[PDB]
Amino acid sequence: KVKIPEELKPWLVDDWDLITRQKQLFYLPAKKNVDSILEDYANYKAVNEVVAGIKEYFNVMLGTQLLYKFERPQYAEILADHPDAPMSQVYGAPHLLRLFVRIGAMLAYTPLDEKSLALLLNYLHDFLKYLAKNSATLFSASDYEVAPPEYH
Amino acid sequence: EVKVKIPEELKPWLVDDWDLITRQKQLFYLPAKKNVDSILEDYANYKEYAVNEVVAGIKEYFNVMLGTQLLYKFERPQYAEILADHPDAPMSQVYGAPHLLRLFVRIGAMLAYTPLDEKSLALLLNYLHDFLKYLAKNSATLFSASDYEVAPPEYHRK
Repeated sequence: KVKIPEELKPWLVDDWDLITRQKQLFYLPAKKNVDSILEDYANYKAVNEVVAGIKEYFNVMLGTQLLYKFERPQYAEILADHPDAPMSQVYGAPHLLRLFVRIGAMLAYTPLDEKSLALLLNYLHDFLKYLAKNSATLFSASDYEVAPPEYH
Repeated sequence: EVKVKIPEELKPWLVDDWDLITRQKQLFYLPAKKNVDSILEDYANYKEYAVNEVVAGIKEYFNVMLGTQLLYKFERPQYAEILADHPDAPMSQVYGAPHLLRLFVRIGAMLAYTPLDEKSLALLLNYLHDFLKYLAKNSATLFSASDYEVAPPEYHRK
């Protein structure tokens, strides 16, 4: 399985709290989108294959599996404008994190080639360890804003 | 994109499905009498470790791809409504065969990104084609225009 770093669990709750309880939304478009984040993990240092896979799944799974019910309308709006715009360019770090908790199953045929699964698993965990190390800069309530009384 | 060959038998239905929706403006009756979960189970009962991995995988991709990849524009409001009503139900529990089939014309792009080596990839594709053979074999039952109805007056204006 994909173990989430302990250091990142509290953020997972704060993320859920900001959206779900405080009725706030992550600032869209993102100032530090998924693309940017993946590009930095890459340069830091195949990785290319890893970064592409993460992006593709994110682009498919956001909108379908990574949004809380309170964020749907906000999502409908970004699409309302550009229905073909990439999601990995609009959203940021918190949503990228959500992917890893909703990917443990979305990594589906891999269990077949146990040797590859291990490898891939190794890279996902390392990337996760990367996010964990940089939590300070990546996950912050500063990137969230209260939703307009209209949004409701 | 990884090449997933669609059984010739099923190609005409693919056009009919597209027509029913985008031309005739009909909708697949949604609480599906025979859902993706049901179908996947029938296949499994029909036929292993690989079989169980393939079925579970198909379901995961369906639930992850429906909504953003498998719907024609005219079906989006129906989907949004389904989502508002049942936020806890996986799409494989709501949708049926026609949509399950659409998954196979789009799944190849996703496979393009996978750590499965050559042999393992080959094995996956052989099983995906085996599943398709199963749908084709049961086409008269699984794919029917009779499961579609003209969308209500209220629907078009959405």
